[PDB]
Amino acid sequence: VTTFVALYDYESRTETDLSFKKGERLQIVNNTEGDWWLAHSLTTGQTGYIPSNYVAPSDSIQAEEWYFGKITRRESERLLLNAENPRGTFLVRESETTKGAYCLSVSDFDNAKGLNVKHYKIRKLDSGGFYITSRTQFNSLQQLVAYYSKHADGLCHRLTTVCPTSKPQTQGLAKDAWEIPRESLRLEVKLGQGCFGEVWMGTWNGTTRVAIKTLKPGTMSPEAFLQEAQVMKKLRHEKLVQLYAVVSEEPIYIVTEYMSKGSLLDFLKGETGKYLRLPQLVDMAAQIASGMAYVERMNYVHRDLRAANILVGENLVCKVADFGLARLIEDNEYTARQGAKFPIKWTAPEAALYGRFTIKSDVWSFGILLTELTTKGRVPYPGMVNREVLDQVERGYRMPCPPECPESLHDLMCQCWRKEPEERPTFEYLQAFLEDYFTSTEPQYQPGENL
Repeated sequence: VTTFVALYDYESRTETDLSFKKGERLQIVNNTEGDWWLAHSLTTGQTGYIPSNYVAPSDSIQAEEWYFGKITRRESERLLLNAENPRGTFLVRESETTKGAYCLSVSDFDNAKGLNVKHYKIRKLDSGGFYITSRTQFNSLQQLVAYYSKHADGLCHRLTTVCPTSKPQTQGLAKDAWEIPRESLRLEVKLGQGCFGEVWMGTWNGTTRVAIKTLKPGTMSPEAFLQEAQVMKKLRHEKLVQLYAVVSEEPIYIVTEYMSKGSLLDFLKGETGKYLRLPQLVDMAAQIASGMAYVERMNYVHRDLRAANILVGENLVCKVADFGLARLIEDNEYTARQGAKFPIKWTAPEAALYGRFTIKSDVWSFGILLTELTTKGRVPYPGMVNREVLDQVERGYRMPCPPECPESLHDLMCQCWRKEPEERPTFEYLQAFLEDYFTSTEPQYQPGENL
């Protein structure tokens, strides 16, 4: 039995889970896998299931709060660049580029370029210790961090603050929680109404903050939704809003990961969206494409990909919400791709005309989503009423480049809007294109050369 250590506080939610405080030592049977692990507290003698992402093996590198594992350069920068972080906020991660090396990523401020993140490659060969510059070497990553927390000694700045992070979501609300009683949910704040129900911020079991989506009775068969929710449950990706639980009797409640900043559409139209620079909007597009690239790999279909169905969290994290749900709506008009409730302006013609919804009609919708992104949420097809959209699009009309949108992104939109589904790009390509859209000016890693 290896001893694990608690990375964060965890407050009990059920009767069979084990609550514990950060740093508490827990016994887990060695090669355990899964999202919830049976644990015995070495400090309180209490026992129960724990979320496995809340622990790391004692005196492992994973147990250091500044060790962030396989996080990407882009996602480390997102966390480091938060405005509340002082200069010298830092994390350590694996190098995506040199097997066996690490990277020290540090927030910094330069009088010409402003707030920026510097990355230092940490190397370790048998002929020595861990090092950024060969003149100064250490027995451990822990020693390297402690040394540079006292002197920049060649670094842009002294290490000061471990990069802060929110307590991670657990995967599921509890072991074996899925179909839950309505009473376990407390709806607190109504975030809005959609055509077919409402979105709430709430609490499960008095402990856990969740989003709750409620569907008007008559919207969809509870049995059909349960069968589909089995599939959606299995879609797990950092850029997809996780599906936690369901109340399966009408009115159906859908319990999901809470996203603190609301829908992308409102975000873009609101006060924070006023000031977004193009690199920020492109990074948001890249995150959406990454979630849809996962959906594409899993041979799934979203069916209603637009800014209203993207949710925003801290540091402009964007995630795709409500994937696959629109297939189940039992309204005859909407199912015919007609009526006030159907988003014809985001809908590929083969989907509207023939009901052929595929990953490639999601690519089309993504193209339209990009216009919302670059116009601060303006409705697509500025002059047109919904009634005329499909006839114009079928005749080959496409939106011209929005005035605020660069020509290169409009070229991308036009690819998404090719008449033939199999001529449109993949989400794999869309993600890659958007991630490499801007050619950076700085070198990837600071020249450790000599510091």
